[PDB]
Amino acid sequence: GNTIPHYSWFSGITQFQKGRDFKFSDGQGVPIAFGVPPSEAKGYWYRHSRRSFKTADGQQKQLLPRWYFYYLGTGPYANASYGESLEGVFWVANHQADTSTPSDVSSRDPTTQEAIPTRFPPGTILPQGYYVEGSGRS
Repeated sequence: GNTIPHYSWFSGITQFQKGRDFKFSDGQGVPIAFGVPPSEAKGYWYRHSRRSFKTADGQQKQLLPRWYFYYLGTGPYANASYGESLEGVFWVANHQADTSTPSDVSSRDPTTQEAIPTRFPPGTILPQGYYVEGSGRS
């Protein structure tokens, strides 16, 4: 039982190859939103381990981390200080973003809204070993 413990507004990027970095430029790696404009497209890091398991047939899963995305003002570090870039971490938001303040985006009921494939605006790059999917799964 290694299901995501939370209901993210949308899915994450899917890793294919282990042991790679998370690299992008200013205002890149910002995930296209429902509800909130590029103007308030702004968030920070998050990552989950989705551990593998082995079944009756002796076959074990081989799987990789996923990258998870929360808006500024809401998240398990909702009130992170703007600039909190850690080891293995890269703080993000769009060039139009204020990022002096919690954003205008939160509060989604998964009763109505299931996970959505994550998409990033043209200009954003996919760090080596990753490419985004999010086929209705976070």
